[PDB]
Amino acid sequence: GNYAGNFSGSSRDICLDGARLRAECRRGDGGYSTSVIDLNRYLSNDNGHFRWVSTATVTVQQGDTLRDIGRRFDCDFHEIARRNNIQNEDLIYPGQVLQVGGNFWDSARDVRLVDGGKVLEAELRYSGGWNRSRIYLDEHIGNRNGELIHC
Ligand SMILES: CC(=O)N[C@@H]1[C@@H](O)[C@H](O[C@@H]2O[C@H](CO)[C@@H](O[C@@H]3O[C@H](CO)[C@@H](O[C@@H]4O[C@H](CO)[C@@H](O)[C@H](O)[C@H]4NC(C)=O)[C@H](O)[C@H]3NC(C)=O)[C@H](O)[C@H]2NC(C)=O)[C@@H](CO)O[C@H]1O
Repeated sequence: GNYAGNFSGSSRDICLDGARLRAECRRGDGGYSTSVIDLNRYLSNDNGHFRWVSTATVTVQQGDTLRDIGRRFDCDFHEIARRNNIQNEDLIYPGQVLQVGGNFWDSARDVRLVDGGKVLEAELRYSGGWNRSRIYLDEHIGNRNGELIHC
């Protein structure tokens, strides 16, 4: 079915201010706002590929594996491991607090909007070089009463 975001139908002059997405957004009342959303909070660089992963923490439960958590959050468990300085990817412990999500900007270059502001593209660092990647921002960026929000 539809994307959940669809900000682009109700927004114009879509711009990037570094990792921050800015637009003139329509408000319920016929007026306009200028709103910004920090895309570095919502997009990860998943070994060379844009992935929607919200900056968050996850507490390990008994029986979890890094693969399962990888699957639950859609991301390379190898990077979860490095980012959280995990000595052995097969050893995690209940109550362990793992940082996940965001942070694409730190390993991106040539970042720009294409397709009338609907698509973000970048060269993203991977284990072996730089990969060109694009992501449809309407998937998860929405306009609620003139504010850009993740949904
Ligand atoms: C990348 C990936 O996903 N790899 C998978 C492997 O992880 C998985 O093997 C299983 O992995 C889990 C999670 O690490 C593991 O469970 C952990 O096991 C250790 C014991 O070795 C427990 O350690 C103890 O914890 C308690 C407190 O919580 C301490 O008091 C105690 O001292 C610790 N013991 C030691 C020796 O230090 C962890 O608590 C426990 N963690 C969780 C989250 O339950 C399983 O034992 C692994 N299972 C097997 C069969 O090896 C592998 C197979 O499932 O699959 C890979 O894909």
